[PDB]
Amino acid sequence: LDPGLQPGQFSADEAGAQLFAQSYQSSAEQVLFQSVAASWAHDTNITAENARRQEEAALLSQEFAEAWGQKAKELYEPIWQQFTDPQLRRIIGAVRTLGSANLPLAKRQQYNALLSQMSRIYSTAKVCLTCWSLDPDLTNILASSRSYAMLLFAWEGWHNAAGIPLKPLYEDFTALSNEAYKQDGFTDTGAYWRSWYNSPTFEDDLEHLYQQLEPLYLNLHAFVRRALHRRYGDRYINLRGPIPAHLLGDMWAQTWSNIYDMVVPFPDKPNLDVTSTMLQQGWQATHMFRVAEEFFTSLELSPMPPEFWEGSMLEKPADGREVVCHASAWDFYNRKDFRIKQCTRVTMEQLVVVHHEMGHIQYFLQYKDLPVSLREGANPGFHEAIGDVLALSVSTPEHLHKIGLLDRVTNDTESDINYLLKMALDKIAFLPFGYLVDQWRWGVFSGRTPPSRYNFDWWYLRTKYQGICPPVTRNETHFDAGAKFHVPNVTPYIRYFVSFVLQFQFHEALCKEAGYEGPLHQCDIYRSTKAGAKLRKVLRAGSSRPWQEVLKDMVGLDALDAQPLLKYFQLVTQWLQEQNQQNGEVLGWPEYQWHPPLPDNYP
Ligand SMILES: *[C@@H]1O[C@H](CO[C@@H]2O[C@@H](C)[C@@H](O)[C@@H](O)[C@@H]2O)[C@@H](O[C@@H]2O[C@H](CO)[C@@H](O[C@@H]3O[C@H](CO)[C@@H](O)[C@H](O)[C@@H]3O)[C@H](O)[C@H]2NC(C)=O)[C@H](O)[C@H]1NC(C)=O
Ligand SMILES: C[C@H](N[C@H](C(=O)O)[C@@H]1CCCN1C(=O)[C@@H](N)CC(=O)O)C(=O)N1CCC[C@H]1C(=O)O
Ligand SMILES: *[C@@H]1O[C@H](CO)[C@@H](O[C@@H]2O[C@H](CO)[C@@H](O)[C@H](O)[C@H]2NC(C)=O)[C@H](O)[C@H]1NC(C)=O
Ligand SMILES: *[C@@H]1O[C@H](CO[C@@H]2O[C@@H](C)[C@@H](O)[C@@H](O)[C@@H]2O)[C@@H](O)[C@H](O)[C@H]1NC(C)=O
Ligand SMILES: [Ca+2]
Ligand SMILES: [Cl-]
Ligand SMILES: [Zn+2]
Repeated sequence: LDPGLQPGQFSADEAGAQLFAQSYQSSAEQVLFQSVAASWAHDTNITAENARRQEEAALLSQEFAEAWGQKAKELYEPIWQQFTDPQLRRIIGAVRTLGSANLPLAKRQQYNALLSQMSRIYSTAKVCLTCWSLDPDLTNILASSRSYAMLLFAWEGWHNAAGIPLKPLYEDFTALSNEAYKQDGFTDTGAYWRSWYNSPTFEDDLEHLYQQLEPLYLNLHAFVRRALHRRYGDRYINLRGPIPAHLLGDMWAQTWSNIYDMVVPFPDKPNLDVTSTMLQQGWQATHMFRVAEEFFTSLELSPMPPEFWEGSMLEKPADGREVVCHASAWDFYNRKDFRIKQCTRVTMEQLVVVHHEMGHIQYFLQYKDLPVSLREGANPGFHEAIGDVLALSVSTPEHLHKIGLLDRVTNDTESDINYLLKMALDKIAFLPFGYLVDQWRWGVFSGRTPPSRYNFDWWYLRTKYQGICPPVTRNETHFDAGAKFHVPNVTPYIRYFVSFVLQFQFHEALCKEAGYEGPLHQCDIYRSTKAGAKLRKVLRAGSSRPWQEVLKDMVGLDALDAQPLLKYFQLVTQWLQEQNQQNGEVLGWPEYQWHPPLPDNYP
């Protein structure tokens, strides 16, 4: 560790810890910057040399974290929890958590190499017939093909190509991760991840939320299943069994927006799939990012800085480079460099992803002057919700008309049902998937799910919650959890379930602050500077205060609550129940063992 980056001495009291935290701040920004920069160089240019450089940067980060972590415990272990300054407690509490820096050198190097190899495997996997990549080739197949056989080839090809080689690395990663966090006092890595929410009843509270939401999903599922049956027939769709996992428009069946044309109940109302109009009008990636920015500035939030426009990667490179295409937002921890890396495609769903990522950037901009340990969301679900809340306003038929994507305007019951059904295909279909991913991972970290049951327990949960089945037989050579980005890239997932509930609480509060008095699902907070100011107070807080209190200041309640989501969807919830009843549907999938047959002469 360079001399300028090492911790000195400080007195063993609160006045000293304050000076300790200020000296830490200075050197942490340098160490974090070099680590984020090396990660950027690799993720926009996957090469063996760039991976080597990223591993060396990660090792330096661990050396820094150990030195300052050990100094914090040396001086403050018996007194930090009684400090008067609540922000200083949170800073010291974070610095004394070493994570992977608890491992000995040889195991640190093994850990860093596993992260690098798992990332490379996921983002360079191909399906060959001449080879298709996930983004854009396989993505476009899953969204627009209606050939059962072509969808099956793409789904099976991707899951085999990405998942099978990841499994031995993921086993080794799990054991090293658990060994590291056991030294911080956690029973396993999952217990450390859940601790970020500072709620002793976290798992029960989530289960109670899902009980309120499940009927809405069961009814959307049965309605969509019926539509698929009319197109694919009784051989490939069982009206009392799970839906084949490759027929819902998306590689993970996690958002169903791309099958809207098969389910839309009132098709002579205005056409809400505005992707065609974006194409017809010549929208490109940079248009999409500028339109998102202007929503933020309409609220008197910050524009994107020059450093963002000069540094970001907003299209997939055409120069034969391998990149990580999965969209992401970047804080370089120097209060100046902020970027997005996205292989942007011209579609309405991608316009929503652009808003999602710009919400992350806006948080970074607003909390950049806090101490580095407090530059995070009040909890991770807050960070995930910011951009989605603004996109709820952008998606409204009224707002799409204002930006030239919907010429005709209607305000009637049929048009509302169309809109709420389209929104449900995104927000309601996702809920079981958002909930189940970390149930799977918590069981792997705790040891309830050993390697011998990775795929058995994954498909148990996929069927239990989403009501889908794999369209070809799977066994424990397959590792289908690994074919989802966040698993090999070690990103937690329960934050997205939390976000999809929270964003409707945020929306209701901002709409009220803006003075809006119509139906919640027709609110558009565009140009509301009062709503902007309420949101800004959240963003500028970072993690300096307990999330329960920040939430109470914003929405008037100190807990997650499903009521605003239920209020938003109420009209289509009622309508779908009526339709399924009149159609005589069975809600659920009691033929839980059913799988579809293979196509004749496949492949
Ligand atoms: C689409 O249309 C709805 C429904 O409008 C209502 O029903 C129609 C059949 C007509 O009879 C309309 O004249 C009638 O308003 C609109 O929702 C309605 O918005 C108005 C405000 O613009 C609401 O009135 C307010 O209600 C609050 C109390 O909640 C009072 O304090 C206010 O003084 C004011 O009276 C009305 O409650 C609301 N109705 C419903 C069912 O939500 C909606 O605004 C419109 N959408 C667009 C984009 O124009
Ligand atoms: C498209 C989105 N990409 C993630 C996100 O933006 O959350 C990326 C990859 C993992 C983290 N991440 C970041 O950008 C972080 N750096 C943010 C931060 O540091 O706070 C994604 O995975 N989403 C969108 C909703 C559903 C879910 C999905 O598509 O499965
Ligand atoms: C992708 O990364 C490679 C390194 O892995 C870069 O290659 C270097 O390019 C510079 C150009 O100024 C040369 O001076 C180095 O000798 C190259 N290194 C190696 C190992 O070949 C490459 O430039 C990067 N590509 C892009 C587009 O950034
Ligand atoms: C696991 O599955 C592997 C490949 O899938 C199999 O081959 C296709 C063509 C179908 O027969 C499908 O039903 C099978 O699952 C096999 O290579 C492998 O031997 C299977 N078993 C084990 C223990 O790996
Ligand atoms: Ca981050
Ligand atoms: Cl999380
Ligand atoms: Zn996000």
